[PDB]
Amino acid sequence: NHDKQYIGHAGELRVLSQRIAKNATEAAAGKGEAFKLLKDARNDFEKRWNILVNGDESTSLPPSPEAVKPQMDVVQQDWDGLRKNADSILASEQTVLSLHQVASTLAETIPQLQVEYEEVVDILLENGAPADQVAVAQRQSLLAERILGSVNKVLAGDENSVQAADSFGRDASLFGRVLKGMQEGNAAMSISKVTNAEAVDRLNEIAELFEFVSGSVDEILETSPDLFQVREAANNIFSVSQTLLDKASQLADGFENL
Repeated sequence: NHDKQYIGHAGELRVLSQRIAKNATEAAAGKGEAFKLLKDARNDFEKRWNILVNGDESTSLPPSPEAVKPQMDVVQQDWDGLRKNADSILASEQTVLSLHQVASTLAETIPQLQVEYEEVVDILLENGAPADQVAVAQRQSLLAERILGSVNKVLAGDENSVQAADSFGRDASLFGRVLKGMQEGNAAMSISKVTNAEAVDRLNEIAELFEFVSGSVDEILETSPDLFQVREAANNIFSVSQTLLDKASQLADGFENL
């Protein structure tokens, strides 16, 4: 029978749109499995949609008549928006992955960079130093923690993700400035050079650790707006799919009416 094919394939397009929305909102959170499950769901949706519009050769299903053209006229308008913004998500797979990976790397480097600075502070207290140097080392210890929190704020896909990315970049710039002003002798902001030897060795370790932070600033700055766009596209997919569920229900009930 042929009508059963139309009705069942519309009822399955329902679940297809639902799973497309679910996989999109999962992949927006940096889960590489949903990134491919979404492609599978999108391809299945396109297959069923094409065999509902053009007709299936395997089952010899005739093309849909003109009596369903008005209904079928709207679902495509809700699929054109679902498919395209889906491709975008796919087109930004690896990029969105890179962030979610490199952030997960920073999440382990910034703490040890931070606490090490703490032990620098203590050194400058157990060896004697002006209060300015101790306070500046404390400012660095807290700037590192703010950088870590900024990385966490970037992994949300919100309007504050790009703000926290630029904040991360500028805080890392300030961190490098103060770090090399403490390691060497500069005249920028009255940055006194550290005289202690153990403190200087720990600062060398801190600089070798901050290497991986000062190199990933450009990557995060260049890739975080793409993550925000992926999150916005996922929200759009969810809304348009919730509407397309009702549209396809109306389509299937119009099929059952005939």
